[PDB]
Amino acid sequence: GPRFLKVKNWETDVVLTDTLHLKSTLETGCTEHICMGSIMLPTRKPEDVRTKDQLFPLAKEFLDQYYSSIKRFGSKAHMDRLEEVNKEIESTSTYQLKDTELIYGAKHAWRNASRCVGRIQWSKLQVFDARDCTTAHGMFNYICNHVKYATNKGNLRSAITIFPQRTDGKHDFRVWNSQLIRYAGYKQPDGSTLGDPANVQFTEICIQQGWKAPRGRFDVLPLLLQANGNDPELFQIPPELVLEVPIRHPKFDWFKDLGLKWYGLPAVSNMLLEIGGLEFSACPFSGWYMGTEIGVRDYCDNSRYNILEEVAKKMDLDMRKTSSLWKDQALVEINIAVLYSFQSDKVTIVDHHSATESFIKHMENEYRCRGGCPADWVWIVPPMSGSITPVFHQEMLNYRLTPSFEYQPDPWNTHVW
Amino acid sequence: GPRFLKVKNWETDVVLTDTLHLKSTLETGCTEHICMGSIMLPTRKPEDVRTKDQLFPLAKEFLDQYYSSIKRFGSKAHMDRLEEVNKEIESTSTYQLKDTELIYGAKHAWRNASRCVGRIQWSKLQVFDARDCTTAHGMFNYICNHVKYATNKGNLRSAITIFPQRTDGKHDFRVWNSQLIRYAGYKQPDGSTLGDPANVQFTEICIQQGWKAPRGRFDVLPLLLQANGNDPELFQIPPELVLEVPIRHPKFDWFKDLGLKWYGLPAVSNMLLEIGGLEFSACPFSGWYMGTEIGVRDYCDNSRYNILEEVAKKMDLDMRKTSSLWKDQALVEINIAVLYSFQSDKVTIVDHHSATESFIKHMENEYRCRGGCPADWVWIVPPMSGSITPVFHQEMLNYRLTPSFEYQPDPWNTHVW
Ligand code: HEM
Ligand code: HEM
Ligand SMILES: C[C@H](O)[C@H](O)[C@H]1CNc2nc(N)[nH]c(=O)c2N1
Ligand SMILES: C[C@H](O)[C@H](O)[C@H]1CNc2nc(N)[nH]c(=O)c2N1
Ligand SMILES: [Zn+2]
Repeated sequence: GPRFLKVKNWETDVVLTDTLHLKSTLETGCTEHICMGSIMLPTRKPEDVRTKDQLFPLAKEFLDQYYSSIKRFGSKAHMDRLEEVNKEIESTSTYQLKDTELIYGAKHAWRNASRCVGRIQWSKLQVFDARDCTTAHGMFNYICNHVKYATNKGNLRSAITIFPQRTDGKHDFRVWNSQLIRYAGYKQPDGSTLGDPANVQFTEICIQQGWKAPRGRFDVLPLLLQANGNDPELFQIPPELVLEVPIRHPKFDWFKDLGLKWYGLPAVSNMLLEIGGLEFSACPFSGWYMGTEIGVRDYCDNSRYNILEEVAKKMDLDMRKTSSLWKDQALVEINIAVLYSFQSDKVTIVDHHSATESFIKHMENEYRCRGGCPADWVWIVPPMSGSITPVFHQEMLNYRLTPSFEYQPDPWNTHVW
Repeated sequence: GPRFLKVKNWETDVVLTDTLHLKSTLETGCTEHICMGSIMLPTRKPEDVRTKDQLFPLAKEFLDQYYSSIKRFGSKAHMDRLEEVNKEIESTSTYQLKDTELIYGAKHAWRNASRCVGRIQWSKLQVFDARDCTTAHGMFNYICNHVKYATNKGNLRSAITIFPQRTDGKHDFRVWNSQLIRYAGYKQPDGSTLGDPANVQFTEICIQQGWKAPRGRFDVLPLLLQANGNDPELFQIPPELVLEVPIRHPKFDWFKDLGLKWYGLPAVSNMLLEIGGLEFSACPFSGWYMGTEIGVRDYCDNSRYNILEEVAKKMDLDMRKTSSLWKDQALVEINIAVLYSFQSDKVTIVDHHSATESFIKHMENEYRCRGGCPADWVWIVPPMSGSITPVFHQEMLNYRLTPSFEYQPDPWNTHVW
């Protein structure tokens, strides 16, 4: 309250002192009188994007941070690089990051992702430099290697692939897909929706672009890639590269008849990675699933597959009134299966209990070595059984540190010719 | 973003415009660069409490609000009351609220409780004026009537009992208990803890004050009441007034052997109610339980009864690794029983599904008639199955409106003689 902020865990009484929040460079969207802590989404006006004049301050901020990290703040190399980048900016209206800085930048962007519970792994990130890429077909190749390297035959590995930074002319690179691997969604005029409802619009775009949709329940969508600002091009991901897992239950043999399956590689590909002021509008990244993402959100959200109803009658659950908590029951079994299935097929996965416990272990390490750890409680607490996971009882300070990942508008909303 | 704030429901796409946040008078604890949205707890320095000079502005703020509510802002009655209260304050260094203002004040304090999911009922509040009370025995009688009126033989009714306001000498009134009805907690030097661990310290205080503890698992604690600032006095609540419910399962007949029971009346009694600047440090209030409060928090929290383990072996659940989600399974059954039991015993209760659905219906009504509804997502989303309740997907603006309920320090931490 007075000087430095404290966070307490109401299950263990542990109190931690936070000093890192003072490093905040971005705004939370909150004010002294309002809290937007549960708000999902808290170009430009002058130029189409950032400006050469405002770039160097942001570059200096990162470099200074960078050289401090390696304990060489104010050294020749540090002072030299600074002048060096100052020159590049004046000359070209931008600058290129060294390989080592790009790696530090990406890892720390992950370390600063307040909404990610899997941050105990932030330092094992494998960075793939795709800054020399120039065409969509080029992007496709870099993405295929990512998936193959990341999937690693079920023994998942964290990785991110960074494409060319945004500029002032050559346009930018974008993976139009929200995730590298996702299923299509079809809406019959019958009101019903075959597949993922969250992907209906994107699917419609793929079909208008020539995609010959198979009209199935679990049809993997084709990559829609944009390079150097040109029209996006369709690419089928090599099915041989897409590791999938059929969902069965370790007790209910009737579960398999639901005909459920999910892909093992979660790869977010619509976010923007910012480092030293440079904007990488194409930086697909991936780690591994936490069971609830699939069992709860993907399968049970009313707006998603919404299979609770279907899974309810199968169990013969009392669906007269919610008081029977049939929904709650159907929910647990679905998540037991998802975890059981992945673990049988030897595909990397983590249950919400081990995941949250690890995040807690991470928070403490960070408070000890870094003086804090920005965390978004609303995103960190699992979408089920929140109360019985260690993070529900953990107070969390949320703030924006840089480098960082950010949201960006969907490209099809402003693409031409 | 630009002018007025918007909130969107990501499950229905519904977007609501919030204008009520501009009515914020208190601070959230958040800044443009930090979010304390998950912080539990975000006297005085000069005087022991508030001051006569700062009281009239706060009184005027409330009265103005009050007369606006009844559509008579700026009328004779309004202007007269204002001058009238201005006089009382100068003369006595405080003022007395009219009955009608106290009622409006208490109902709106509830309407403004951002952390309460049961707010669709805010207008049916029954206010019991206990401002003439002067002694602890007097408090005991007012509390017994509250419980009896509130319990209503299982057909619960919302109510609050307001004791004398804080002053500058005659000291203040406090119900030392966190809740009117709660169970004791005993800590054997064997490390084990019989009863509610959250009540161990309070229990120890009751015993030092003369309470002859029965040393049982579900021993209702004696009321510890403080009046006019005197030492607190012990009172046994009439067992005949304490409605209890034995916990059984509608399917698992072995559940009853766990020997579980809980009380049907949840009554918070350690909060402070502030209206027009007046502070009521003793205002026990009550409504009815939402199943999860008991089934999840009271029974399953590691720091509470923590009966998951015990309930695990009974079910013969696979407790080799959390991946089996045995905890999650034990959790659902426990909550099915709690709800089943209360509904069998005809004691009012609400499941998290109907509760959250009603809160959503309430938010929309408020946005329509009041222009908004402050809500604390972190408290509104249930401690289990969050994702499948409508509120998980509902963005919520949090802000502090007055009148309101506030936290206060525990009295035993500063009581003398
Ligand atoms: C190693 C395994 C990892 C696990 C288990 C993990 C887990 C999670 C979970 C459960 C979420 C919630 C996503 C949602 O609800 O939509 C999340 C969010 C996020 N994770 Fe991690 N993560 C991992 C790897 C990664 C990697 C490789 C990066 C980047 C280097 C990263 C960046 C983020 C970001 C930025 C978000 C926010 C996404 C958004 O706001 O849409 N994560 N993560
Ligand atoms: C009519 C039935 C009601 C229901 C179902 C209901 C439900 C809830 C729930 C589930 C919580 C969470 C408590 C916790 O997790 O500790 C809560 C908090 C709260 N409710 Fe309500 N409530 C009701 C009546 C009342 C009444 C009568 C008042 C006052 C007039 C009120 C004031 C509050 C306040 C101030 C909190 C916050 C308590 C704290 O921060 O410790 N509620 N309520
Ligand atoms: C740390 C965190 O704020 C704390 O555990 C909160 C979370 N949400 C809650 N929500 C409700 N209804 N009740 C609580 O006691 C809590 N505890
Ligand atoms: C409205 C609210 O912010 C939204 O539903 C949030 C809540 N918490 C979440 N948490 C995670 N991990 N992922 C999500 O998509 C969400 N959705
Ligand atoms: Zn906030």
